[PDB]
Amino acid sequence: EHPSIRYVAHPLPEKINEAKVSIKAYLTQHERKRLRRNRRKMAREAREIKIK
RNA sequence: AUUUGGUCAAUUUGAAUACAGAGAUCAGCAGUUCCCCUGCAUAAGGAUGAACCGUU
Repeated sequence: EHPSIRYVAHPLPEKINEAKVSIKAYLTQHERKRLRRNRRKMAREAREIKIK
């Protein structure tokens, strides 16, 4: 009686606090190139405007 | 045997003015892409050095 034979326990499964390591999203070479092209282009444009 | 291939435009007109029709040439530098070298940063990843003992 003091420990019941009848019941089956389903105790709370303790979830471990997994540290969210934000994933290093990489770039394709092409993507990188595009980025380089665009930022640089923008800079150039700015220079032109700020020199014209 | 004859003849067409033959109308300057433009402007001022209500034929005159025009007269063929209105930038060139030489030279820098930067950017764009790709490559190579060099220095720095960023990540990652090595390799290695340095006397001598440490911490409740």
